[PDB]
Amino acid sequence: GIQGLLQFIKEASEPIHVRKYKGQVVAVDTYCWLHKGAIACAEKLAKGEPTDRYVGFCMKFVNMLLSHGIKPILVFDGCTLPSKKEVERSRRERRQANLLKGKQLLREGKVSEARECFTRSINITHAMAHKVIKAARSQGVDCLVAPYEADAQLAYLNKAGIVQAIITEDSDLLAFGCKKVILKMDQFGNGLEIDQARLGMCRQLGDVFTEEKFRYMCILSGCDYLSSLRGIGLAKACKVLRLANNPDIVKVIKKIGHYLKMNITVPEDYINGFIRANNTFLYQLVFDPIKRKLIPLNAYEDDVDPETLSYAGQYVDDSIALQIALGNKDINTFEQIDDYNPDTAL
DNA sequence: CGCTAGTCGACAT
DNA sequence: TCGACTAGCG
Ligand SMILES: [Mn+2]
Ligand SMILES: [Mn+2]
Ligand code: NA
Repeated sequence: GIQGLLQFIKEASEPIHVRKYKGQVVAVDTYCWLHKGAIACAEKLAKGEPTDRYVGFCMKFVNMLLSHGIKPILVFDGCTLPSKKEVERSRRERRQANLLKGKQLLREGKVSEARECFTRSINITHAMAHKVIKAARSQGVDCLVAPYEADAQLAYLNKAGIVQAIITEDSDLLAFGCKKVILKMDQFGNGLEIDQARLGMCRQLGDVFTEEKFRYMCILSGCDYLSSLRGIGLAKACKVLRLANNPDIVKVIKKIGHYLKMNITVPEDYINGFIRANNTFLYQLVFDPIKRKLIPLNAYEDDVDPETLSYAGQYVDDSIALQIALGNKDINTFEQIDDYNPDTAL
């Protein structure tokens, strides 16, 4: 996500407990519980030996929310975004490297250092995620699979009024424009809340509290979609948007050396990547739970051409998008691996 | 001070 | 995977 963003807007945060959302709906970035639950059984998972410790880990987090009168909607990552296939492969190479080197550290004798190797090789698969789906649906807990990144799907559920808060550990939710983000929640509900309107409490943030300017700031500092220019962090990027009274962000990026008084050369392909990064934060395909239709995160503006937004995900038939979101259709093989039906009893 | 890139812990015995 | 945390550099 946006590295250093949580310490950058710490004034907007407030330690809370999940009881303040009793009787309300809260969506969950379930891949954070999946990863932390897999750390306990990272050895068996890396060895291919059967294990299901992570499911019980994810369930007590769900049972904790159900004990406090909260309706959780579990959201899971779906297809890989087209602009991150090279990134996912390079991360897969590191998982295979720490796996092979981890098995060699066991051959050498050290296990305390091999433990740190197997835990960095954890690959949360869709089969592991579907195990949590069947375990949660057996407890009457709703489950949903995002068309692509769960980051965008969560941002839609919060901005549409379906949920009022989002439990996660990732800071991309703030850049996507969420209303209430709950970070660092333990097994007991002790968390740290960040609201969107409460971003004004950050003095160093300046007038970059509006969603459009704040989204531009997160991108210029570097994100999953576009690396930052060397020497451009969160503070200097925030200074650019403060010192720039120009609404056109394109001319501002070209003058990034004028606002900061630095010799910064802006390549021409960086502008295109920025536009691709902004359109991805804005128009990434999510799944409407009510209407059951593929929609962008935000409604298409009259200036953008939706035909040139393939990097934000391509459309499929709504009947296929429904089965993918229900976890019945495999993300890879597109074959029916389940037959869940929510009608016969979001 | 700000930014880069690296280290390291998470879980739970 | 994601963050917190720090030495090193402008
Ligand atoms: Mn993310
Ligand atoms: Mn994510
Ligand atoms: Na940066």
